[PDB]
Amino acid sequence: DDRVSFNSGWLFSKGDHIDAAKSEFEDSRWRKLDLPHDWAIEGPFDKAYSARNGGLPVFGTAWYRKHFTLPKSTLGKSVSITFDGAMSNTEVFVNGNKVISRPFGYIAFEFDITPYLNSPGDENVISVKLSPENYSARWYSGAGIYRNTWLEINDKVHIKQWETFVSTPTITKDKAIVDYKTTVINTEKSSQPVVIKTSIKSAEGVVVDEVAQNTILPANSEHKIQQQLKISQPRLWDTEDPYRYTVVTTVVKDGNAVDVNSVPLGVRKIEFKADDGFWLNDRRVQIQGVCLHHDNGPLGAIVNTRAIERKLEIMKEMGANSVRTSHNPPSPELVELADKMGILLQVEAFDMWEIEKPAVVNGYNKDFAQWHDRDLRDMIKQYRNNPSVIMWSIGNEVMEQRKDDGWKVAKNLQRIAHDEDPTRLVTNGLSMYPDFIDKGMAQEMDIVGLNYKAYKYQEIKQAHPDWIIVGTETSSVVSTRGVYHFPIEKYNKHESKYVTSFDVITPPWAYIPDLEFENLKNNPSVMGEYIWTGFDYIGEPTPYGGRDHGNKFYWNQDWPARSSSFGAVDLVGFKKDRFYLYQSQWTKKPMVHVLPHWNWPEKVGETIPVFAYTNAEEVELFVNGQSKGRKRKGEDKVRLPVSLRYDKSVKYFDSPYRLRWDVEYQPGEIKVVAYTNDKVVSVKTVKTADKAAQIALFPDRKILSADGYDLSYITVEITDTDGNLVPDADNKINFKVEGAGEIIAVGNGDSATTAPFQADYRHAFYGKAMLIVKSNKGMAGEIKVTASAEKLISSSVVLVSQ
Ligand SMILES: OC[C@H]1CNC[C@@H](O)[C@H]1O
Repeated sequence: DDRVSFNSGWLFSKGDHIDAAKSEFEDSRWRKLDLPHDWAIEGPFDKAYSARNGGLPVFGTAWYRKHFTLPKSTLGKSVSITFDGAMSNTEVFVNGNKVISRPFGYIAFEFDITPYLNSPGDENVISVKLSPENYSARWYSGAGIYRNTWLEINDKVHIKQWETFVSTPTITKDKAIVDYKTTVINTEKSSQPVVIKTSIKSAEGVVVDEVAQNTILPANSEHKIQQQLKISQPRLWDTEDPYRYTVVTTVVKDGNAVDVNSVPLGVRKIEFKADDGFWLNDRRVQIQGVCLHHDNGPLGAIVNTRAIERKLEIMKEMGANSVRTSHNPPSPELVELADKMGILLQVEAFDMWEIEKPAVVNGYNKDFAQWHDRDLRDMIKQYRNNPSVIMWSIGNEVMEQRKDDGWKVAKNLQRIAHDEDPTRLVTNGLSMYPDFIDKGMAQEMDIVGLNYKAYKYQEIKQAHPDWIIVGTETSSVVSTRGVYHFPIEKYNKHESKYVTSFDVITPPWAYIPDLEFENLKNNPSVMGEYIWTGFDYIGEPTPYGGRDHGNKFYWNQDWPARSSSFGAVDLVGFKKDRFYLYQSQWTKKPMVHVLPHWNWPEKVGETIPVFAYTNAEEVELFVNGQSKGRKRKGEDKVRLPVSLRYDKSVKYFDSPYRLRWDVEYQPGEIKVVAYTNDKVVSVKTVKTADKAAQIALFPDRKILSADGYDLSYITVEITDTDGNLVPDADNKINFKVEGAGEIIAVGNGDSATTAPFQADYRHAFYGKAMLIVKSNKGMAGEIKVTASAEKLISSSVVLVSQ
């Protein structure tokens, strides 16, 4: 029967608890909460925790406990529990019996609890112990049961979870052939004659094909099944049409369906051409991808369907069409949303392999030898049916790149992926030049994944023509929303602990996106890129605190810098100037964007740089009505400083992807006019804002589901009387939520603050703050949101829960 959520009614408590694995245990005073849950985001921030991991308590022992009772109708039934993810080093007990011991924190695991249950109707206790260690992550991991949990009651004859595998070996205009595999389990102590039905269902519920198999299952047995079906005139899954079928497996026993298993099916042709990029359904699709870490800003590492959906919507708005799950298996909700939103996925399994990355002594390296096979296979088993997945990845910047025998591990890992999923190619984030060429790791990979090697694309492709190449990790330029430093120079750090939004500051291994656009244009055989990153994430405050490839783990010299600056948007999804630069390269809808803002009272009469990003042909800049020149994109190049790790002769790059003026600052307004074919196609005006005066609220969604999980992201802006955003506003805004909802978190994208994420107040960060309102489960009605700040006009908005 169909599973239910197991998230409700848990107990939680930090520290060591001897005897907490036993049913009889004094947990009466333990804190009550529902899952998913991430205790590290609750803080507080402490300088004793490395800013590389966000300066939050992402390690230490903690326990979860849940009391649950099953109906008396569960007698003679199978009962299984699935944890989609637990961070990290998880041990699970059922009525004192140990059932799970899984170190990997990004993988889903399932465990049969039928042998350990008490009698139907009597209470059961499940105990979860997590023991994450310090010095184990290069970014913020969070801590706790951060992914959803599930309980399923099944017939003793049922389909094994994650063993159903479907693919399309042959696709023509007339038909698609569907290869099928499944495993049925018979946990009965006698033989069971059953019929295993396998149906392909359209979205409208039409059985477009069906086969069956009469079989006698031996007692306490497993039976593998292979079938082949046909879909006539199949509606393809595509970036422009994410249509999916459904494969339904039914265990029929004595004429009655006793178990029903469903998996998704997307019909699409994938082809990787070594000299012509990536092809989807017989046409080339340029990979315009972004890397994302798993956390959700103020929500921490917890999964939330709406938060993930919102991130994918904002990345698609930027023009992105692909996501790389850096550097770990994603939640099932992310992959499900990517299926329905037509987003191509590169699902990555590991960060490091067995050799530790510098100063990360407690990472996955300690478990790699024992767990790499099961963890890699389980990631593939869980997501091989999702049509959004177009390739697997086995690692990222692994230390084995400079080992003589490092290629053997890559070959062995790739062999495991090919065995579990023979239908997809495998890539790997290569970074140590020229080691990954000299020592043969790149030779072993299906797809050569290059990290920050754009200026080497031509040389590498000419020496190895038959290689399939992608930029697995590109740029890594950093910036802070609303921050501008003058003059535009390539410094290393700033006193403000923020980075200029003119997008020129790069770590020694990094470069500006212009250099990636240029080398992707000059080497069209490369299928595309995955930028680092699409969203800001907690931890790795580079250039502050430290650099990833150093041998020092504590990054607290620049405290309280604890969040990243690699993102094209900030921690809550506010668009940086970087967002519009990528929109100028990845979208076709006419747009124009200008930076910086026009509030510089200490610059009257002085010269100031002005940048314009557009996908149009020309842009003319106006300052208080006076034209400052009509520039032509691609012809009037912008000289920007660079510093390339493996090419020290290059000091500057003349980018044809930006436009620059240098004008005298006078308060008033600026305006950019975008021209294509000598006619106006886009206009953007930015006025000098007056004194801060009022609050403006912008909910992205006003209609929410009353499920207790749906969220509304309410943009909070500090403006003047005319509504112009005050670029430097830092007012403390107070929030009140009445009705069928409540505050769940707040943020503002500030990378160097210790302000709480769980509070009813938040400072504006360069004019903007974010209030996350959550629905309440089972109560529908109005949700009234009020924002207040002293010396400003308050604001109110009304939402509705259904
Ligand atoms: O520029 C920072 C990136 C370097 N490459 C690995 C990523 O996870 C991240 O640390």
